[PDB]
Amino acid sequence: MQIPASEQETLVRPKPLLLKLLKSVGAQKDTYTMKEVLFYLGQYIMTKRLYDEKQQHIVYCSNDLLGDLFGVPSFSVKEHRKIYTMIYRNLVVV
Repeated sequence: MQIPASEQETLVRPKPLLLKLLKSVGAQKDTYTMKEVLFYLGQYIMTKRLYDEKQQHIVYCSNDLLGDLFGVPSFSVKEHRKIYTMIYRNLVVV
C-alpha cells in the first residue's frame, strides 16, 4: 500500500479510546488530520517503548491500551494496510 500525500490532510474525529490515547501525547481537539493521528500514535509508541526494532520490527501492545484499540497483542510496523485499517476502525471521517 502506498498512501498518497493528500491523505495526510484527511480530517477525522477519533472515537473515545483513540481520543484517550491521543490526549496522552497531544492537545485534545475536535478534529485531527491523519498526519496528526499517525504522528501522535507513533509518539505514543516510542515514548512508552512499545517498538522493539530488533525483534523483527514489531510493536508489542498486549500490556497496553494500544492493544485494546487495535485488538491485537502485537503487529509488524511493515504491515501498513493492516495498521491503517486498525486506526481507521477507531475514527470517523469528517
